[PDB]
Amino acid sequence: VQTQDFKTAVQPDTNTAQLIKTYSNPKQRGDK
Repeated sequence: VQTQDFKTAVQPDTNTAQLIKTYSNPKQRGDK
C-alpha cells in the first residue's frame, strides 16, 4: 500500500488505515 504524499486532517495515513486498506483498497495510488 502506497503512502500518501502529504497528510491531511480528513485523511491521516495512520498504520491502522494502511492495514485496513490491504483488503479494502489495495491498489490505491498515493499521488495527490
